[PDB]
Amino acid sequence: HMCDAFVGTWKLVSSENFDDYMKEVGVGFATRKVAGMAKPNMIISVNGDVITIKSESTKNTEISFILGQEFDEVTADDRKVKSTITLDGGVLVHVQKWDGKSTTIKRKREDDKLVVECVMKGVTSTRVYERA
Ligand SMILES: O=C(O)[C@H]1CCCN1C(=O)Nc1sc2c(c1-c1nc(C3CC3)no1)CCCC2
Repeated sequence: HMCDAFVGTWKLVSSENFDDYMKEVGVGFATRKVAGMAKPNMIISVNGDVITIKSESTKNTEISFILGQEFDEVTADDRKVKSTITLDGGVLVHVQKWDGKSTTIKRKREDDKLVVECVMKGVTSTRVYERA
């Protein structure tokens, strides 16, 4: 019953500061513009200890992982990162490390929304998803 409140299909309904977050991460102009237009669906499922998070839009990406166990991830902007995802007080905390840099993506349930907060140095972006 780990992560039950996260499981399902979620659709993006609002975004703030995502371009600036992508700039900070180092995403190039064309990818920022196309990514910024996307209205992804996020599909979260659990089977045993394995959590799967898919992002589907007009790129489709998927990660599967066990909490606390590092994995290699190729991100939507083609960074090759080492990722670890943990549950901290009900919040899924995803840390990505690459080339001496680090970014953290937090996913939390708030009312009927799933809120995704992305942070790189001083820059925070907030993305809000609702059930599909
Ligand atoms: O899951 C979320 O809400 C947030 C969590 C952080 C990533 N993220 C996205 O939505 N990333 C998305 S969605 C999408 C693209 C990217 C994309 N991210 C980045 C770098 C910032 C990582 N570069 O492209 C490009 C093409 C198709 C649609």
